[PDB]
Amino acid sequence: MSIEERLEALEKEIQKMKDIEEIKKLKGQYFRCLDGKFWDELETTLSPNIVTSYLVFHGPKEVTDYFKKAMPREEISMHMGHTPEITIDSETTATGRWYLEDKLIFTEESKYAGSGVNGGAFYTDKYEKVDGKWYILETGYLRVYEEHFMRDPKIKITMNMHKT
Amino acid sequence: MSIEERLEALEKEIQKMKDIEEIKKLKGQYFRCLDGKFWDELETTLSPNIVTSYLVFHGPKEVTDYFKKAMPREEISMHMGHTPEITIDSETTATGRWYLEDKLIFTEESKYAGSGVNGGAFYTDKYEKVDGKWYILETGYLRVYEEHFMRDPKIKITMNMHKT
Amino acid sequence: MSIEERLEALEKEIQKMKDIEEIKKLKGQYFRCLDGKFWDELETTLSPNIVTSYLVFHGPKEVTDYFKKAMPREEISMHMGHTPEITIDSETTATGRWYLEDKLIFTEESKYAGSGVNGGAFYTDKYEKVDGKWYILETGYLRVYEEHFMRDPKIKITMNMHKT
Ligand SMILES: [Co+2]
Ligand code: NA
Repeated sequence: MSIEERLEALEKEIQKMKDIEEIKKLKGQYFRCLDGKFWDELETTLSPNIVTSYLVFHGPKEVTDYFKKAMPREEISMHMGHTPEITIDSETTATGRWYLEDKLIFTEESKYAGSGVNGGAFYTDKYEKVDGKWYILETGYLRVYEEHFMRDPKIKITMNMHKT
Repeated sequence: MSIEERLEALEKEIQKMKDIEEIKKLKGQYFRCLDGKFWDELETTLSPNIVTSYLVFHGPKEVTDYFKKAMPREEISMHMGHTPEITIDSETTATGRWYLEDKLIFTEESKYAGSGVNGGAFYTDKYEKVDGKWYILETGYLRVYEEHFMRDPKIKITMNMHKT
Repeated sequence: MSIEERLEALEKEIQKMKDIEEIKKLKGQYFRCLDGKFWDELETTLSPNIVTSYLVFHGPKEVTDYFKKAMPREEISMHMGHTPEITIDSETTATGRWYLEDKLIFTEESKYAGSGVNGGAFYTDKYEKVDGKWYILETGYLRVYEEHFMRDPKIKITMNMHKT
């Protein structure tokens, strides 16, 4: 192989590994902003082209506006992603598998106060690169399991970033 | 350093980082297929040379056949890997540390219906590259802890991919 | 762009991706040694320049000596890191976000026997590279939540690496 061919071949491989890293970083930011309810920053993770259902939502603002109502202050959520499988499909598209464990806790001001939900899911994300930045375009999952229960009322929540 | 030496040095580094990525991806696939009970695909994660104990099992089919019996429909499992430490030992061999949290739930058709098991473990995997693809060759762990208990019978399992 | 400029540009990118990988590996080692109470090896994760508060501790030994007393044999801990966001700030400095789930169990010899603590946190680490190796320089977190409770006394801990 030529000098220029080998540099070209290396340059495309480094770009692919940068894309993989940026997508993993994007997903980390997504989960942090979702659970932190940092809605302004979470909006920046979502493709401008995002359309979601689920009555559909068009664009990052409508989607993030929905999350703001579906995930109020009174719900502590943890969406914990494990062992990704990222595939770069083209220079502007990618697919990513993430193994989720999810926990929901409903605090005393919730209509569902005392409730807990635990689950797991195999998520498949689609990403796209718009104007040189990777975004989440769509998401879907296969539910592994989900459980609903009333939390032991003797559990003391001593810290909560969403409280007053 | 020469032009060709620098290209050679870069080419081996990119290969190493591709191998690391492929091994992390392999492990993600492994856990997904194990917990999903997708046994045909899980078999593809295991080296053709795999021998396991545990009375030994030889080859991917015997090993995956054992998992099929040891992890029936009635057991929801989550094997959740965290913070890997991957070391590429040679061009065809690698070692990987994974911090596991494991959960087992026994559903109502199990002989052990109502039982839960939680634990943690420091796993060390060995991988090998056979005919240009990375596989899991062997695994072992140090148990951090394990706990056994009867689940609160008021917990409603509302979703379960293994059910009818 | 020149041949030498393109090799130089590739060489700095590969170094950055090696640094990212080394830092993720460092963090894995950190959590494993912390939860394993492998204090000699955990000391090696900490920058020689580390100063901590928390009355301050100076250096890896003082810091690791504190952990040895604050995390006795009788406390099973799991510090489970998820979905990192690593940024290399310069050739010798970096920042890393890690989403933590933490669990603490107090075994029967603890003064707090039967107690459990669960939580989550958004950690931000600072790392530095001293004499060609990455270390943890400082850490801080935003607590997502924390809960305290008495464990169901019918839970049997069947395995525990910290026991006799
Ligand atoms: Co986890
Ligand atoms: Na968990």
